[PDB]
Amino acid sequence: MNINEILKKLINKSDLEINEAEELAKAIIRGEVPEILVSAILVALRMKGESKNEIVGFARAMRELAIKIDVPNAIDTAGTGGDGLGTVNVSTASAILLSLVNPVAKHGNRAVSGKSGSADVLEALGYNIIVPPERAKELVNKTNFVFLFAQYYHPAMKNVANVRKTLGIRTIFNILGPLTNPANAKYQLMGVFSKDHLDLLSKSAYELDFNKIILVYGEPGIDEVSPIGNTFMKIVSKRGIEEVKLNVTDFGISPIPIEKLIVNSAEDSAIKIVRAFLGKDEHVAEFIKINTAVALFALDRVGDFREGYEYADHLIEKSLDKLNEIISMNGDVTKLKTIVVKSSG
Amino acid sequence: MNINEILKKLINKSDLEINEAEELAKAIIRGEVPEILVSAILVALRMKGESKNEIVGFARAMRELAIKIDVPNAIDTAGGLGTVNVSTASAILLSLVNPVAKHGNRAVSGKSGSADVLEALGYNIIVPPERAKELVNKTNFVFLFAQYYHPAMKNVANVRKTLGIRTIFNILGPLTNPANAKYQLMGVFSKDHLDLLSKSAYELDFNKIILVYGEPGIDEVSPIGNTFMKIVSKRGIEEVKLNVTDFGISPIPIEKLIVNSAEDSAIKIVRAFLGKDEHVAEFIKINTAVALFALDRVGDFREGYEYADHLIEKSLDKLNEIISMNGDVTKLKTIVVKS
Repeated sequence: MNINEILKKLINKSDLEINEAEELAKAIIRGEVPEILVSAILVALRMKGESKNEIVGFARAMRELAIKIDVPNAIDTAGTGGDGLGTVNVSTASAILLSLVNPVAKHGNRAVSGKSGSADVLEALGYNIIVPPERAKELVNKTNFVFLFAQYYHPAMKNVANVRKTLGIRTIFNILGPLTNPANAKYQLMGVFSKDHLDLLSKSAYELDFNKIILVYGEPGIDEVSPIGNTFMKIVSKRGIEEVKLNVTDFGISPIPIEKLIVNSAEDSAIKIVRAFLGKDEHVAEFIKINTAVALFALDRVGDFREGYEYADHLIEKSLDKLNEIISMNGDVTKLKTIVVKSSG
Repeated sequence: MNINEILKKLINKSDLEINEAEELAKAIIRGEVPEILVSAILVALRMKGESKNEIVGFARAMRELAIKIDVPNAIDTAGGLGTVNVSTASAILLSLVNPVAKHGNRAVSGKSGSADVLEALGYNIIVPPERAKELVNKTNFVFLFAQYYHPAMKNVANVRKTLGIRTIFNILGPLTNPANAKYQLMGVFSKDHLDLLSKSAYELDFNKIILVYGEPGIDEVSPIGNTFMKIVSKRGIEEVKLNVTDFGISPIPIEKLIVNSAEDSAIKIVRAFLGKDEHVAEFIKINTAVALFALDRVGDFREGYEYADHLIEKSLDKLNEIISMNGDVTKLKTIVVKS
């Protein structure tokens, strides 16, 4: 493991071996590499185009250094994110419904793009986003939900923060987020921002020891189930990767108006999610439904995508109360109540 | 000028416009860009593959920020198989019939650098810019130690050393002569550079600059076989191929041109001047021949070769006048001693 040799290899557009990539990431995350070289390597990786072995190597390096809690039966709804449309944080809302039927270990962070990270939307809801591992295990047991803040559960990652921020461009670390859940959740709905990443990440995921992880790419170009058109999907399990194409209509809905699903801040996301839970926003509620339906299919709790949607319908009607119990046990309900009062409670 | 927007553009493999690259280069050289971002930018440029505009832009940036003197009428020559540095010797011959503003640095590669050879010869390679033009006026020759005439490059040194790889800055040296010499003979290390650097040179305002790539891989005129060349002027770019045999000579065995020390390179050049090393003398003449064509002092390479033979017979004395005015002639006399 010699950083200069690795950089030369990358400059020459040669893919790294898994062990090679793992060792590289470890050194980087542990802060053993000069910032100048970390920057060069991240830029080189992206321009070469990261490979399956590199994603796998980096993913394992992060997991190895992460703080862990035990909940493999949990499901997560993390997505890679991406520089595109600023849609309402549906993965946070979907996570609330899911907690009604399965333990949820939500892995998230804050965002640079204004305030669009799941951590930001939950904080706006009144959730206390910093949960020490002992209490985290407690919360999931009592409410089937817990938020695992990346900046807290991946402490070594602060060693790459300055470079990542200064760079100001997406790198390999941005697509590894959902692959490094601190609770080691074996079930997951992972959103991706492109058709190629769909292929790259599913093959990477196949070697990452999941029970069932479904990756999706929403059509306009979203890392969520498409509200307007088709959703390209890949269902990976211990037996392979299933290709699945899908349209919003296969849920039983009519194309959802993108304008009604757009937000410009964490609180607007919070307000919209609550409005849907209150039955005041049919479109946002439908967006939550389709995303949750696929998540249920991942849990094998529904044999069909429309059955998932239908079941997700029962769930949303009991979601605000669930959100209320979640926040009260780990957060400030006063805030939640003002947000409720914000979109007419 | 937005650095982040520039980076995103390179990351997407889109070439920059000339003005864009020039402002980017200026900011970097001025040290106004965080090292993390300078590193990112150099790597992105390298992997995308630098374009003509990016070369032009960066070269104009270094020119603007360099310590300058003005001898546009002067000519500069080319410059690691370890072959003797004939571009330095050639610079000496040329100074007999035209002002020479030799731009160079020390080599990393064990003293093959023009600055190393000049030093071993007795020349004081560190020339203050004020004294620079006076030396050219009085002796028709002056060496411009790059490292000192491009002081602002200190602002990219740490990134360059830490990266350890070749970047856009490694091919700009000959396009940044501090004396603004309009005539130049510059070697490239690959045929792909011939095409790109010539198109870049075409827009760098030279009267006449000839780019050469010599077999088996040298940034000079080939002494063993072919030399792929491009002649750039206000009138366009001409493709020209040439074989050492055209100069009317037999291919020189490269083994007889390889040196492994600055002093050894100095000794071989002097022996050539003294008529004691015909193979080296030949290597010097064929290079001097193309430069002579660049100045339009001859109308053909053979003529340039024949002309160069007259010049070499007078180069030891010329070297002595040059050094006596800037350097130590006792060291030159030490080197002369048969050797």
